[PDB]
Amino acid sequence: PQVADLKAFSKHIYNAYLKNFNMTKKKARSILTGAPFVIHDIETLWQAEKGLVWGLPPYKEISVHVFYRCQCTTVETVRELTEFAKSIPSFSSLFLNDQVTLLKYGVHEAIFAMLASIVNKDGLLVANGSGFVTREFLRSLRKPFSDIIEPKFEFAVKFNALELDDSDLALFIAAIILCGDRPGLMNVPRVEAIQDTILRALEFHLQANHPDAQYLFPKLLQKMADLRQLVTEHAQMMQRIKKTETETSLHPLLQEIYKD
Ligand SMILES: CCCCCCCN(CCc1ccc(O[C@@](C)(CC)C(=O)O)cc1)C(=O)Nc1ccc(F)cc1F
Ligand SMILES: CCCCCCCO[C@@H]1O[C@H](CO)C(O)C(O)C1O
Repeated sequence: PQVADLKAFSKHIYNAYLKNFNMTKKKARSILTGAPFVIHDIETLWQAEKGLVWGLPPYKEISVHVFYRCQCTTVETVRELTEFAKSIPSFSSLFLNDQVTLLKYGVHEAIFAMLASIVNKDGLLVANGSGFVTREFLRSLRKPFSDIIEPKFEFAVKFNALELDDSDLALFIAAIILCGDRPGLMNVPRVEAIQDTILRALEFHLQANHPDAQYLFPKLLQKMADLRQLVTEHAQMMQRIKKTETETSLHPLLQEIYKD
């Protein structure tokens, strides 16, 4: 009945996910278990840069160059998240303006959620798996660039402890985007209703895919809550970069998200 009709709904979201995201956690963990060129310093960064692994703003500095790469990566993940969102029927039913409102306020949360998929205790994949940047190298970046990405690792390791597969993620992400709590959201009841359908689908999907997993569901709800905080602290550091990092330019689409 309920538990039957939702299976469908869940598989459909999983297909949108497989169809749209550049990198699946399956593909990610694989590469991270088994190779990618390791970037742990300037030498290897310049190396990776040239041809080793790899249209950015004019060079300016090491730490900033990385910041720019982060931007390029984020912009690309925002494009996927958008396509993924549109691949969910109920999401497209919404007026174009509300769709943009959900993406505007939910993508970073989604992005940091998925970041966990390509991240292990020591670093993270880059360039479609082609390379691996060390966590220690990021930490060495001149501040404030060295602070921004570190909290994400902390988040990611705990998150990865839940051992979620791509099918769980598709639903988890969907839940994040379809959140009726977003500012200026127009058809709040509609969004809320879709979110609920997603959460119920998620739970049923979890007791199936993770039989013996104790408190998985409510734990995921807390993670959503955490991502909300993670993004908030991220936005704060971002305002500090816009204030003090006068020379560092910001991608237009990213400024639109961070303006209000
Ligand atoms: C050696 C090259 C190093 C490359 C490092 C790239 C690290 N980085 C960006 C994290 C980040 C950093 C800053 C960030 O801040 C900005 C301002 C900039 C994008 C934003 O909030 O939009 C947002 C997000 C990622 O790998 N991101 C990433 C990739 C796939 C995915 F599914 C989810 C992800 F978060
Ligand atoms: C590509 C989908 C994700 C887009 C995220 C960025 C959206 O920015 C917002 O665009 C709205 C509609 O145009 C406004 O009117 C704003 O004021 C604004 O900041």
